[PDB]
Amino acid sequence: MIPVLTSKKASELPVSEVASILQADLQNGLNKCEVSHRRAFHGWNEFDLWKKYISQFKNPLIMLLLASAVISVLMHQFDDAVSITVAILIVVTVAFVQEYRSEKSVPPECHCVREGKLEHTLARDLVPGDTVCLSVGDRVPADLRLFEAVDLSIDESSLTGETTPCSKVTAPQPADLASRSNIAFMGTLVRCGKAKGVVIGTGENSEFGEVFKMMQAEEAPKTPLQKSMDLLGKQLSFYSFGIIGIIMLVGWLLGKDILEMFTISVSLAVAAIPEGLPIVVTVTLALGVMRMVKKRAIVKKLPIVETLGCCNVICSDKTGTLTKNEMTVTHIFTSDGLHAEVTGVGYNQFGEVIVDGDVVHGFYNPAVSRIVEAGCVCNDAVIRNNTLMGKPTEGALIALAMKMGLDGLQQDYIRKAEYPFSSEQKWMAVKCVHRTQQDRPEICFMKGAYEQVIKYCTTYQSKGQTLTLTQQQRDVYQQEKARMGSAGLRVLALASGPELGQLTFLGLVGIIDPPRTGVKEAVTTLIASGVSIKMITGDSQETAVAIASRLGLYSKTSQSVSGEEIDAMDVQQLSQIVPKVAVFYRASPRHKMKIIKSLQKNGSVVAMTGDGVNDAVALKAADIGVAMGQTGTDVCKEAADMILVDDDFQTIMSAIEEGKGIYNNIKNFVRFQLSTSIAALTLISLATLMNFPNPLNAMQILWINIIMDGPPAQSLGVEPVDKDVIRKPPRNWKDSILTKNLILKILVSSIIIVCGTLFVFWRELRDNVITPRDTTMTFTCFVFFDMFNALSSRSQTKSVFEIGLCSNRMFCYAVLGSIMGQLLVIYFPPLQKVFQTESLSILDLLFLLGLTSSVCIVAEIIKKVERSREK
Ligand code: BEF
Ligand SMILES: [Mg+2]
Repeated sequence: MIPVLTSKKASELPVSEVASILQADLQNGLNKCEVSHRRAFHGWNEFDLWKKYISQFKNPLIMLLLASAVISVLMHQFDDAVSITVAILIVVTVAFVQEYRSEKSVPPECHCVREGKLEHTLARDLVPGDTVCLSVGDRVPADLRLFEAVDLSIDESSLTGETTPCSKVTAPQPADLASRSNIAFMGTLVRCGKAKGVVIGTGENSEFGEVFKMMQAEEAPKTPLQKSMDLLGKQLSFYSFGIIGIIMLVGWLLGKDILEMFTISVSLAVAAIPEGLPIVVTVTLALGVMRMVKKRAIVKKLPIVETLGCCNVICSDKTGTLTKNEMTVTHIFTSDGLHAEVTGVGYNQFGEVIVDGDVVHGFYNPAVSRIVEAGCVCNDAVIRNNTLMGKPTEGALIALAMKMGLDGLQQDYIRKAEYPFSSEQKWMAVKCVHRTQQDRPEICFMKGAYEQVIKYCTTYQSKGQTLTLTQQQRDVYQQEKARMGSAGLRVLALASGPELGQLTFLGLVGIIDPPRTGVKEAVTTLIASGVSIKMITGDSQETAVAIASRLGLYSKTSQSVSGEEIDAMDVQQLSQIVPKVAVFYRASPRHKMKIIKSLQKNGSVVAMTGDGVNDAVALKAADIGVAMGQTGTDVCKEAADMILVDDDFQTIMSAIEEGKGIYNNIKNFVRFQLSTSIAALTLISLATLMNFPNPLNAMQILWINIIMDGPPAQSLGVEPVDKDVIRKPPRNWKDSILTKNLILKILVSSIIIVCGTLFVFWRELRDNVITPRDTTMTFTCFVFFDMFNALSSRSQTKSVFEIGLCSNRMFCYAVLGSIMGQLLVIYFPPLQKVFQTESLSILDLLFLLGLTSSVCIVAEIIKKVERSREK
């Protein structure tokens, strides 16, 4: 049996040994029967509801409602039983919708050596021991041990975050993911020419497979909003059970009938549970998701919308999220001395070259145009549809030529002698003849490292004429090279001439992987907002520090910690060091997970914005998983909870503001609904205690909570948010929703509603027996109390006149609909039969409005008193 070798094991053993265990053929390939057998055993080269709905019934509130329903059906109360059943079904469905995570969001074509080469093959068809070829712009299909690689470099930015392509060698290594120069791992593009290797791993055994297993092992933390709502539900369950028990035992001591106490406990348990709260919360979160979808962000779970409003730390993958991952020629330094700055980011025509504050196009400036032409002519990389097929620096030079408008200069020259780029050579030289005139002499264009180019150059150009090189000019060029190096740029020396050793030094170009457009401004805004932004990447110290300094995360006195130090550091000292530092470099996926888990240990709500495979574990471990919509890999977008469609960081600020507004609205309607529930519970308890018959039954309580107080609460959940709410710093997730002031307001509203409703109920009670007039008076009084409480519950600080009655059109429509429904209940004969109510005179309605305005008046009085006291 032919086992799969671990990448480290394959790198350690020589080529012959690897082929011996893998039982491979270096030249001929694999027999069809052997491929079929290994595919049958190992499998293809790929990797990857009812119980969720049932689990909602485990909630204690749902259990209490089921107990109420079964007690109701034991007696002959069919209406209460069916109403409570419908309420339970609706609550369970909306809870399942809230907890449901959406998963709605060609195989790599690899030419392996199957039978005499030239086999088109597919990514899936590979089996261990297969020999697969590689070329430029070809993604690596599976982890292959490179047994033949001539001038090979591979871009592992997605896999490991290393910007520079990794040079690949065939000889076994004496001994890290990057240190294994022999192996070429799955999912990494090949920049350089050619390679061939034996497929050591297929499926779960690839590096993608190891990171996927790490991701699956991890469990995503629960959102702060979900924790707060679970705590609130536990508090409500304890309160309801305690109140029901105390009332039951007290009344039994008083001597009330057992059947009467059961038929009253049904109403008590229905009232004490706010049924509309989960529905309203789910609807609010769904509207937030829709708004984010409008704002170029796809949220995969409803509670995630509020989560970015509570985040304290935002982490970031440097390569591909903060930086475009596309090299750009930022700076040009002419040999004469002219300084030019180049805008634009990536491989595209957008942007322009600015010289001394003046935009230069075409051949306006002969020196910079000549430098651009020299860079563009001696290139192999070609850009199609803003995608690069070739070296990154050559693509950057092509993009610069595109910006200058000289992209049609590669066609004017045809190569005669080409000198390939080599690791020891460090310079590329090409001779061309101008197409229009063959009589023109041979002209050689060369580029590469400054040292070699200036060694092969003996003259330099200035003001349209050639001058002999001197020591002073070489010193100036060296100083400019040092200045560019200190700024994080990569320096290439461009030169042209008639033959090697007689070139005219043209200038220098500074190439850097630049931050994405608008990332700097968004980072500054987020830092000013109170969020501490950290950078976690697997790249080198120099590149990470340069990018961090450009974005502003890094200062002279700031500190940076490698991944190896993190591994060596103990849990405690890691917990003290991680908050201090802001840049982490050479961080493996396990190290990124360690960093985020140590941040979460201190209590911070961590959000990471990565795009690579190495960020999948970190994204799942993070409280918010943000991924780039376009550049993000399949695994990273699988581990994310929100994806930025346009790869814009302003979407992060929009999400933060939306989360803050959603939480504020949630607080408002939670206050309203708990006030209503406590008022109903207290009214029923007081009526039962003093021998009054129960004023409200299960059907009426459910009607009030859902039909009448539903639309007003789903209008309070969409109330426009004040600027001061979203301008506040991120809150502490340990804080509860029910503040002391909120509880005070809820108790005041409950007391007033109880007093008014009990007064009406007792006044209309003729001979301690409920008459339909009493039923309709109590029902309408409670509904009007609820409408006025909803009106006064729009904001905790701003008075309604300050806000405006007609500011929220949805609220006005919901209130009008509720009033029309109540009028139908008290006037429509079928509804009168259903609810055992009666028609009411206009004077009674006026009296009810006057009595029910007291809760609003007291609420605004308390608001004014609080405002005066705050000053
Ligand atoms: F892509 Be990141 F730099 F890990
Ligand atoms: Mg990345």
